[PDB]
Amino acid sequence: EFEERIVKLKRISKTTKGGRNMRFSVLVVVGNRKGKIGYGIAKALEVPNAIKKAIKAAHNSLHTIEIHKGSIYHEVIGRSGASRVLLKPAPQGTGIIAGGAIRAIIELAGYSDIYTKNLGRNTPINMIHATMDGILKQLSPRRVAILRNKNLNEL
RNA sequence: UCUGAGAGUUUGAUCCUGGCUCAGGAUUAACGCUGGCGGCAUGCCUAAUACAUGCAAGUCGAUCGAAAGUAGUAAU
Ligand SMILES: [Mg+2]
Ligand SMILES: [Mg+2]
Ligand SMILES: [Mg+2]
Repeated sequence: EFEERIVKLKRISKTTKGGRNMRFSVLVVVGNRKGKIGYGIAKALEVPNAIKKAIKAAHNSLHTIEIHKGSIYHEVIGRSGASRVLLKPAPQGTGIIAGGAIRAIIELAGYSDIYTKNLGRNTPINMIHATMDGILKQLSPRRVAILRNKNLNEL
């Protein structure tokens, strides 16, 4: 049940020897709401083929996401170009405090309660890149225990 | 035990810097349209401009002389 949702449908174009070639570009986010989510941007002369190619790319590039108590473990800032997205853990009940591309990414990934803020640009592809970078840079509290020879997150 | 949502807009199309605008609240508010009632609360932000009129700090005869009125033949 890999649900998908459309984030942006731009109308890009080039110029030829007389006239303009117009193609639709779609930014699709595919997620199973259990820990797998990817993104795919595709261009085609028509919306259906563009959506098909974007879904194919999103399913080709899937990333693994780990959740702690339905939320993100520690506060992080994802950077990608001029877009910086701040994610912050939330207690169970606040729900998704995200809006737009971040909200799409978080819901399709499976997180329940996240605090988010877009501190930079508002271009959906770069916001998605920053969000994915922030979630991917995350550290589990068992990898750090293995690294520092602590006792499975014990004090 | 706190705790933060964004979008539109420069280009044939894209990224960034960057300004403008909107989505939310609030008032000692005013205006247009309309208008049934009750519980609380507020009501010259301007001319510290000028004011008709009527009220807004008096009380004590158990401090004191006197005076007036009502009763009483008088004293009282
Ligand atoms: Mg020619
Ligand atoms: Mg234009
Ligand atoms: Mg005044």
